[PDB]
Amino acid sequence: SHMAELTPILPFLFLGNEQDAQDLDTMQRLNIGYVINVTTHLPLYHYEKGLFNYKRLPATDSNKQNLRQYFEEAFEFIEEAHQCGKGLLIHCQAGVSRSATIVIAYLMKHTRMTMTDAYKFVKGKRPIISPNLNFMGQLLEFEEDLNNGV
Ligand SMILES: CCCc1scc2c1-c1nc(SCC(=O)C(C)(C)C)ncc1CC2
Repeated sequence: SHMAELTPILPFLFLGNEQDAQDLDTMQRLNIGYVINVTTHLPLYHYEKGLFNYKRLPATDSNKQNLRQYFEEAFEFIEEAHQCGKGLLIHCQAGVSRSATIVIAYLMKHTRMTMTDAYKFVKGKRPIISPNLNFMGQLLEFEEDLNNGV
């Protein structure tokens, strides 16, 4: 059986892959009440139990997928979890390329880290991250917009 690793990037912000997202017991142990599913094809796990608030960012792992368009919507959901003292899990698939992009963007905007420091911070807690040059380029443009206040 799979040992579910729900990585706490921040005490209320967790990152995982598709198999980590299927462990209901771990999610309730960690006081998680919000889930962001960054895939088009995965089910919203545990949906039928009425335990969590869900948000789907229907993105693919392609070199042309636009994730920047979903940043603000994801940040608003994370902020709602933060304000009510609940944890939020963001997940995609094995290499966590999609979900780690949104986590890093949140750290850049709301923790005021640089892109590099945010990546290193996430990488230290979640060692296995599949690179995506397209998403990396979007984070670099996101950093410049933040540094310019746009
Ligand atoms: C976000 C900046 C990534 C940077 S800045 C300098 C390096 C890297 C880096 N990142 C990765 S994985 C991270 C991603 O690509 C996302 C999360 C977008 C999916 N693999 C290898 C390297 C080599 C060195």
